[PDB]
Order: sequence, then structure tokens, then C-alpha cells
Amino acid sequence: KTFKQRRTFEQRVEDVRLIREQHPTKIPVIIERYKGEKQLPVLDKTKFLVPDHVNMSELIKIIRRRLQLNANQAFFLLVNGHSMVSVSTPISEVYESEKDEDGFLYMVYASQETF
Ligand SMILES: CC(=O)NCc1cncs1
Ligand SMILES: CC(=O)NCc1cncs1
Ligand SMILES: [Cl-]
Repeated sequence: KTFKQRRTFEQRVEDVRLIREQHPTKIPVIIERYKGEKQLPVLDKTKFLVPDHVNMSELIKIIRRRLQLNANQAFFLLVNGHSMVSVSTPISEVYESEKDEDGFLYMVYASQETF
């Protein structure tokens, strides 16, 4: 069902190594809906190549646009399992501290802060 379940650790590692070789300026991000989540839609895909200069505040703007949300729909984003301390951090810096051992940056969204 989830990305980690669909691909072996070996497979996730090799895919990140390909993104490094073919899209060296991009951050490999997994973005998944919370398994509880009722309100917000599912995305058209799971694996995203994010430009390494965008900060977390702009990535939230991007995901809201991709989900085609309106002004009063609530949106919460967990990174590597927990809340973001800051949305002003460049994703290149967030990646280096919050990346998984497979080399993806894992994110989960919901309409409640209570995930
Ligand atoms: C394409 C690519 O990055 N793979 C090389 C690596 C093998 N050992 C660590 S990374
Ligand atoms: C569009 C692109 O190149 N990657 C950034 C994205 C992150 N989440 C949705 S797309
Ligand atoms: Cl690139």
C-alpha cells in the first residue's frame, strides 16, 4: 500500500542514486496522505523532484496547488515523521538532517494537526 511497502530498501536506494545522477539539483521527496485522512484528496503521484532552493513554506504552497485546495481547507505536513520546526528552511538543509536511510525525504499530510 505505502511507498516503503511497494519497493525494497535496495530499490529505493537505487532510485535515489539515479535521481542524483540524472537530476542532481533536485531533492527526492515522497509525499503521502495520512492513512486516517478523509477530507483532502490523494495526489496524482507519490515521488516528486523538488528544486533544492525552495523553502518549506513554498513547498506547502506547491502541494496545496497540486491538491487544488481552497483558502479555508486545513493542511498539515509532517517531515520524517514529525512537525516542521520552521517553514523558512531551504529544502537542501531540511534534506541533509531529515533524509531517510534509503535517501528519500518522507512527508505525510492531513487536515488535522492530530495525525
Ligand atoms: C548513481 C549513484 O549515485 N550510485 C553510486 C553509489 C554507490 N555507492 C554509493 S552511491
Ligand atoms: C514540480 C517539481 O519540479 N517539483 C516540485 C514539486 C513538489 N511537490 C509537488 S511538485
Ligand atoms: Cl537537475
